[PDB]
Parts: sequence; structure tokens; C-alpha cells
Amino acid sequence: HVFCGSDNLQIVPGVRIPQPLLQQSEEEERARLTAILSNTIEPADSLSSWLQLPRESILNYERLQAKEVASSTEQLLQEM
Repeated sequence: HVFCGSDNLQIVPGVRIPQPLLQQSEEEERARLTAILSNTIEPADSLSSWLQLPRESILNYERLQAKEVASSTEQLLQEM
């Protein structure tokens, strides 16, 4: 998904990385890459949108860690 690209590359749904310019100057392309990196915005659901992970997997992971900490705090309450 990342390296294989031709004339256009969309690694995450909100960012497009074009191919190097025809004029082929490394300074200008460096500036262009830095600018297009700066213009990006990272959404709150980046872990599921920017990555290829489904939302269900992220929710399942959050639920698993929540139940783990809930079990630990339940036990600690018994420990007194």
C-alpha cells in the first residue's frame, strides 16, 4: 500500500503524496513535502482510519483493557 504508487499515492484517506515534480529540484521538492505534511490534520480516530484496522478491532481492544483494569480494581477493593 505504501511503496507501490504511480502518479498519485493515498497512504491515509486525508493525505495525498504526488510524484516528484518534472523540474526535479531537491530543495523545492523538500519544501513541497514539508508543506504537504504540515497541511495534514490527524483525526481522533487515526488508529482506525489512518491505519487499515477496522473500528471494531479498536473498540474491542479498548473494551479489553477497560475490563482488565476493572477486574484489577475490583480485586484491589477486596484487598482493602
